[PDB]
Amino acid sequence: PITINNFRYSDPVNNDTIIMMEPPYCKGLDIYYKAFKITDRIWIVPERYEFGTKPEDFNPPSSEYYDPNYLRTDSDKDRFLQTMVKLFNRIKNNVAGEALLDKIINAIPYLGNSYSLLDKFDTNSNSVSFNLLEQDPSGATTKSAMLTNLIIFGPGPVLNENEVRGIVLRVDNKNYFPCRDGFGSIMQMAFCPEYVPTFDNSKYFQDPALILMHELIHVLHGLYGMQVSSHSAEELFTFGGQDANLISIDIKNDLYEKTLNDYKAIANKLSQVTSCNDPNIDIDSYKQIYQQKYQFDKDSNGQYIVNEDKFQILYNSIMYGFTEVELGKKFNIKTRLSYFSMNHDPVKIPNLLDDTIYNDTEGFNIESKDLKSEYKGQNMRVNTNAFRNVD
Repeated sequence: PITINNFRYSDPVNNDTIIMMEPPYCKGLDIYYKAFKITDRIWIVPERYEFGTKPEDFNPPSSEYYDPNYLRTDSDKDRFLQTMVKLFNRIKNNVAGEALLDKIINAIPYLGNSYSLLDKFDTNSNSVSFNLLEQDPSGATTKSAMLTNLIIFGPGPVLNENEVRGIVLRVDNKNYFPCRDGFGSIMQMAFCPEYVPTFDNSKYFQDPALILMHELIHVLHGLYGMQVSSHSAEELFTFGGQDANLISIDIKNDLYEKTLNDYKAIANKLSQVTSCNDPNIDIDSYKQIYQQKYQFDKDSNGQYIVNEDKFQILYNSIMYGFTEVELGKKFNIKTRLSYFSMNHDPVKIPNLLDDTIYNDTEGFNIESKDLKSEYKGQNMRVNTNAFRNVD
């Protein structure tokens, strides 16, 4: 069973669920931020997403809403953390959302990539590992390495604009994404639970759990090494609905053939693996995990091969099994019709933390307040205390 853990931002590091983490884009730069393991293979780092930014990138210049002082204090950070804990509980408490989390957790990044040694599992790129400080039983503070799937940061410059990105590796003077190429990588999220969009199609604000789950679906594409590159299509598959129907059959077919091919390449790679650089990794245990993850068969030789039909089911469940439209349905959260709607001013949700405004089994749509029906708890003309406008 999946547990979402509990912690207070000020609790002490413990080498387990609270650590000082060197984020992957800080590899070897020895900058550490306090991080929290919400659940296996998922960390929350309550900080602003700052990789590749100037500190002046963080003010309004001269839809997009800024505030450079959001998430800078212990109090800010603790509020953000408790909020994320609630949003993960809200996701997990519906069986649809917990299947999402289970798939994300299980979809571990392959221990290597297109430019990794073919016969070795490689736990040593920043695309699969972060460093931490660990506190020895002897009193010494040492530095180690950990495998993970997802790290969730607070937002970058623009508060109400969440992004998901796989780790970029620099290889032969090129940008390379193991999350586009079958292997997957650590995925990183810049996420802001307080600032959600609005829409009509009679005006509604979005439930932040469903913006979270939309982002987790991008994270799932990426763990499966299926992030859709330059098309965007990634955003249409993720939204689902009739929008998915706009990616032509011609493009669905290149994407499908392309992924089929990477998986074949990975099937071949998995067959050669005879050792790992990291003593702590059980070679045969990881081979089974990856057989299971990629849904490979074994041939008579002992080789791994792609069984076409099992690939088609897997692909189908990755691209079509989880969308915003369907998750909204299953959770009773109201959704836009189509990705393409003028983005009305977002709004602030100042208190997700209070069960009278938002709980973890029903969201804003609390039935004891008779706000379940017709999604009244998301209606801007009905549930007037839940939001605030922004300046």
